[PDB]
Amino acid sequence: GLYRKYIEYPVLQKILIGLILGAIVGLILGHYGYAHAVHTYVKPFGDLFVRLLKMLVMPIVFASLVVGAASISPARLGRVGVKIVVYYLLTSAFAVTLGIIMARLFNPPPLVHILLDIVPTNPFGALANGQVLPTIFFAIILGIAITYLMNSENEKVRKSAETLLDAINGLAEAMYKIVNGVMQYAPIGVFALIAYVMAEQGVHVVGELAKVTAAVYVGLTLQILLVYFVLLKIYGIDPISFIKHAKDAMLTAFVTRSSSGTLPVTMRVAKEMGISEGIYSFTLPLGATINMDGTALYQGVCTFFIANALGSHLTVGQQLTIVLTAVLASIGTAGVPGAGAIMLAMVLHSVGLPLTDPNVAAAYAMILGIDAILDMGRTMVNVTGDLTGTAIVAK
Repeated sequence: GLYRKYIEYPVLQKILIGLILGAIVGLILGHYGYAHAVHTYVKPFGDLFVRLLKMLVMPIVFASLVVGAASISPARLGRVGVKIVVYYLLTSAFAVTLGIIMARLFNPPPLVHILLDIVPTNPFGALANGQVLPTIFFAIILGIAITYLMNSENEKVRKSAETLLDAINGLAEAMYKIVNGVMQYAPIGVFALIAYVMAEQGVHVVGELAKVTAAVYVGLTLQILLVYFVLLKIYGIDPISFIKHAKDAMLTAFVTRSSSGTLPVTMRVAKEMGISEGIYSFTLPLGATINMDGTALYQGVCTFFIANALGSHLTVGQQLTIVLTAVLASIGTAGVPGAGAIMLAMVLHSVGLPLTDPNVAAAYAMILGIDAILDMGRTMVNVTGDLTGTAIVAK
């Protein structure tokens, strides 16, 4: 009987309630100790929530995009596709610079093979692995191809092509339903996921990591205010009215680390925003993973912090390449929870700073201990930027 009441409670309110209690609970153990106990008996629940969010990304990014690409004419897709990718590149070019500026203000493979990897040598192999970006390419290519079949004069081809789209569309609908199911468990997951971090971050609240959080989070505010809002004003969409509609998406996106997990509610927001279907149904699932604004800002500051942690000095040009390559090296894969920590890992690997070195591990471990809330904000801009991009693309 109680379970029925729990589910009937609005999901977003549960999401916030779990967050507040978890942070309060975690900070209590920060002073009472038992940081090991929470990491043992509480964190696994958070890990399960993270695992669930990671699961959603691959089926959604494939099935949703195939439906989205195949649901509109290829000509319109090209117009929208070019517009949306250009939008992210501009904003990411802003986020990458914005993070570098905030990094110093607070002071806490070649290009081609990266591009060639957009074309999977085995589409099934791409799906089997977590290679989100090439899976997007195959999805759109498959989606566009289906439309050409649906217009084919051959009756058998049209019927067979239609059935394939329906099967994939059913998968896309099912995953959205699974997302709603996951969101019901999110309040339990979020509470545990934030309780652990706030337990062993209960100390150092005003340390260097605090400035790292300040550099990022205030960086997010500027990202929203100085990039999204200005862009919305330039295109004639009242940012205040827009963000009012996006309140549900931002909060669900903010607390739930995954942009994909908040995708169905993000689509719901777009519908209420008046954006024509077939534009938000495609850009948003793409945006959940292709968006680079949050990760670039995250790496701009966090990477700078690591450099100082090892007593190194990064000139602006050198730092620009480090963060820019990380962004380029992960044009996708931005929808998984805790992307920054995972994405920062290879940045250290790319440089001669393997995790084997205790100093690198120690400095990185400190970042990992804070990634829980640092990445929480990251999804806020990531799921706000794609909302902006969807709005701007919709004109």
